Amino acid sequence: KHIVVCGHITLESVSNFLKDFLHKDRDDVNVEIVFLHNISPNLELEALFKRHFTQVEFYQGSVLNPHDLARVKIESADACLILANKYCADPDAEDASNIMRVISIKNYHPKIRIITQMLQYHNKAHLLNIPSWNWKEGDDAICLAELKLGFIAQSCLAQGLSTMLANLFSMRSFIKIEEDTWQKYYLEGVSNEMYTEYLSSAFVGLSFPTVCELCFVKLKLLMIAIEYSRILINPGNHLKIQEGTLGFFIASDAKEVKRAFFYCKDNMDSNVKKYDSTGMFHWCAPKEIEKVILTRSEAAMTVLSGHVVVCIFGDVSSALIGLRNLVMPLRASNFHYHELKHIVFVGSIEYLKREWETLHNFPKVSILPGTPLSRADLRAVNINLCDMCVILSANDKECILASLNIKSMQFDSITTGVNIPIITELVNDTNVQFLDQDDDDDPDTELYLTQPFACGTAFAVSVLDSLMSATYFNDNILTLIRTLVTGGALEALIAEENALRGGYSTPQTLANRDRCRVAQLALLDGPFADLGDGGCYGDLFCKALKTYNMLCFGIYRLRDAPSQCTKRYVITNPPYEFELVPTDLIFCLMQFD
Ligand SMILES: [Ca+2]
Repeated sequence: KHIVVCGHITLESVSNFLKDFLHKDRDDVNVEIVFLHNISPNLELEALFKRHFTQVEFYQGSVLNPHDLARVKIESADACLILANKYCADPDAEDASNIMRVISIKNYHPKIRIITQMLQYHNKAHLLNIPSWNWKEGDDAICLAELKLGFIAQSCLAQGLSTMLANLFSMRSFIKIEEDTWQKYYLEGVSNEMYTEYLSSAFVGLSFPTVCELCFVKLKLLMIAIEYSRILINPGNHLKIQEGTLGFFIASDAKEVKRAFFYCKDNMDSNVKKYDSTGMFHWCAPKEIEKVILTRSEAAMTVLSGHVVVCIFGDVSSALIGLRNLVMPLRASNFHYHELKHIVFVGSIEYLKREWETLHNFPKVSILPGTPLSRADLRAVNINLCDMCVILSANDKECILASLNIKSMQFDSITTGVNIPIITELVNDTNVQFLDQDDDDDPDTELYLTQPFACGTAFAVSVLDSLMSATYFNDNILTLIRTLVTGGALEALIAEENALRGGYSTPQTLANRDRCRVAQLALLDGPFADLGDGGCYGDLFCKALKTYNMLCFGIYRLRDAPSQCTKRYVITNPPYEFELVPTDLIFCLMQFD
């Protein structure tokens, strides 16, 4: 029993893959992980892998030559996994080559299961032309851009979200930290993973919320979503559990998840296109780029707050990031218009000009041609008043620099820029060291343990690698992440035209507005103030979905809870009796209105 892992095979990705797969593979005694890449062995730096692991085989060939597919025994492989060169300078060419891989592989034996990565969402669509590619029967494409920027978009609604998600499918061994440090409660959250299990018969006919409560109280399971088909994240009262309903769970061990299966005892306003045809996203007629370009002085004249500043490094030759993947989720029809966060891009207009083709259908987007390094540009766009600052590079030193330059900026009674929401996307793990000064840097302490990561202040693509194995073991985890992260899913129409098309709001489209959204919640003013002082997370949770159909799934705590530092870290799915603090913020899914 074996899987073939081909594509971009690097000591760096091999050892990373093997780490992922063997933490999650319950019975790793059977499986052979068979690697296949054209580059010559590296028999020295490679037989140490044949050493540390007994279930590994390397081969010389390439997936395109049918004889190699034979001498690797693809016909009998459980699945074949294609790894992409995440950092390749011509993504479209890299994506094409893996599609070619798929084709060759399916031509040989059209029933093998293929998991692959794609760089760009527009390339993902082409796999649908391959007659033997079947999403339904478990072929998967992990799209790097849609998920990278989806993670980041959600984090603008709830900081830290990106890293909370990442730890639910990165598979690691608890460190057993005993001191009463922030690291301690953080590592507790990390131990949680995401599982999927059918619901006991005893539940059928009950409402999602009642059942959710039972899982929480009786079973100590966090149930976040439901499927019969399309996934429903945290639906409301009107939604009953029928038979053969699949449940989505966060919990620290697979054993506890099983319990859930074994339970006993006005005229004109109608004429404005405000949405895409499915009523799933806010839409607007294609504004021409000029209507949206700002000058430093214009931007200065307007005050902005609660907005998203997206700093971008790149020029005409840069490969397109595919920014629609960032702005689309932030334009989901389940936000109220007034509520949408304005997005301001700061970067080369020559670059941005290119992205604009796919962005011209989203409201409240504007571009200030400038540089994330210019303090004046950053002052004009009111960086200190913003809701989140996203720092991205196109195909790290620039980003880090931008990041550092904001923190060391002064405002107004004078305020320092150390406390503004930043998320920087990194290409190299090792240099997260530079993101903040008050942390404890070590060059081989894994990314997920560094302060910046725990705090949702850094994101790397490397994190989406462990998603490879996660989706091998459980197809559904991927489709959940995707559903949550991108807003909703419609995958058919974007596949055709590569553009959201606008429509007139019919009541059935307006129904699609009724979905949950990610949000962060304060315990200062809310109807939960009382619970602030030494209350139970469980008591909160309970009142939350009881009174509001609002599911909570974590805390965002100040690491220092005497200090001025407002850095916060993620605590995923705490137990019932976890003690609240009034300065806490809570990760929740809220119902539409
Ligand atoms: Ca540091």
